[PDB]
Amino acid sequence: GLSDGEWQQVLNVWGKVEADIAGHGQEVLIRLFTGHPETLEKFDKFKHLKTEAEMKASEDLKKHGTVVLTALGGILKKKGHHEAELKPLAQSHATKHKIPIKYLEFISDAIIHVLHSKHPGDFGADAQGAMTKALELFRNDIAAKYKELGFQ
Ligand code: MNR
Ligand SMILES: O=N[O-]
Repeated sequence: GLSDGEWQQVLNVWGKVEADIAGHGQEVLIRLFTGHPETLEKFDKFKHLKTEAEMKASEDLKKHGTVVLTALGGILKKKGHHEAELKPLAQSHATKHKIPIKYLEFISDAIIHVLHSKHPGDFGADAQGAMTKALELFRNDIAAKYKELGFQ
């Protein structure tokens, strides 16, 4: 798992996200969609977004970004003790939304990129290591539930 020190880093980094949850959420989703257009096809409500300008202009996309990062923040603040929080998400993403685990790798990478982009020189090597571990833990625990369901 993560050490106490590592969790403290993760939640310190998370402070940056919480100052502007919508802005971070928006940029994370745009990074995902532009980098991996197939991901956009999983969202009936974002399929109409034909350009980054349109994405940037979408208030509903920002709204969804807030929902997303709020959920992730809840999970992170449990410091690995997140079974109750993670289970329903694993299940809706496998069974309803059909999100391959690869897309969760994509969005994890997007979060790391966005943190650097918004906080250049202020997301240090130790912070990136800790945040990376936390996101891998999240991914890995979801993947365990995906395996249970035989999804993908
Ligand atoms: C590639 C696409 C997908 C990725 C990656 C992804 C990654 C993540 C992610 C990782 C950090 C978190 C946290 C996350 C959290 C959520 N997510 Mn998700 N999610 N996610 C969807 C696609 C994806 N998610 C879709 C599609 C919906 C339904 C949206 C709608 O039509 O209103 C949804 C909905 C949701 C909801 C609403 C409740 C529900 O349906 O369970 C939350 C919360
Ligand atoms: O964008 N993930 O729901």
